Amino acid sequence: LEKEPATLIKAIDGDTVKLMYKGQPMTFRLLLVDTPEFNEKYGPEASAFTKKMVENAKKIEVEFDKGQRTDKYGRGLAYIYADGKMVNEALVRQGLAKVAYVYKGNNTHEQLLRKAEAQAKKEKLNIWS
Ligand SMILES: Cc1cn([C@H]2C[C@H](OP(=O)(O)O)[C@@H](COP(=O)(O)O)O2)c(=O)[nH]c1=O
Ligand SMILES: [Ca+2]
Repeated sequence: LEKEPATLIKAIDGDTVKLMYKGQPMTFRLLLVDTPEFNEKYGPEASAFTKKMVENAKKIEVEFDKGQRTDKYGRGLAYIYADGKMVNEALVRQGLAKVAYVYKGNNTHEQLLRKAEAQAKKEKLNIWS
């Protein structure tokens, strides 16, 4: 997998963000995770967490996996990095997202994220508390 440049347009919620990618505005849905909706327990904290990570970054990158790059709603499906740190993994490590939506051929970082989830759960962080 390869990291590509993007720039932040706007934070949206815990697991979606609007980025400019190859010059075009696109909503990105983070692969392999599920954050609570804003209206649910931990939803504001997830949204806040992702917002801070992407707004504070000097460099945002997008990494597509091997499979589908857009979902049925036209959202980009990617791993998102903020100054070299993966947002997807960070949310899971903090107990602000569950590993989820693991579909064959877009699951390169699955074991990495499951390892983060285990550690979040062992710590009883946030959704695991
Ligand atoms: C993460 C992800 C979501 N989706 C679709 C499946 C779910 O469809 P349904 O909307 O039909 O439930 C939805 C969940 O996204 P949200 O968690 O953003 O709601 O997005 C994918 O098709 N591939 C993916 O990799
Ligand atoms: Ca969600």
